[PDB]
Amino acid sequence: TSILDIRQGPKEPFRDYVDRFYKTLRAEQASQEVKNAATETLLVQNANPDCKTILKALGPGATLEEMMTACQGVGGPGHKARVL
Repeated sequence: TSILDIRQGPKEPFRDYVDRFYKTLRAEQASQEVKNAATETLLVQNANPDCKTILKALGPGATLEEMMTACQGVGGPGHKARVL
């Protein structure tokens, strides 16, 4: 029931992971240093390595949309497609 259990699952998307992270966070919102602590930092730290790199490239305070966008980018991406 800890935040440690909140990790970036394989078949599980980043959305479900975030939900879990915030689920546990709001399950025992507390810490020896919540202020000094950085949820986003925990999610990233408790997030896969690749995602970690993507987050590292992102910025020290990326938006949720940016975080999930980068996570979604993880692995063989696919979106862009059109002709000019």
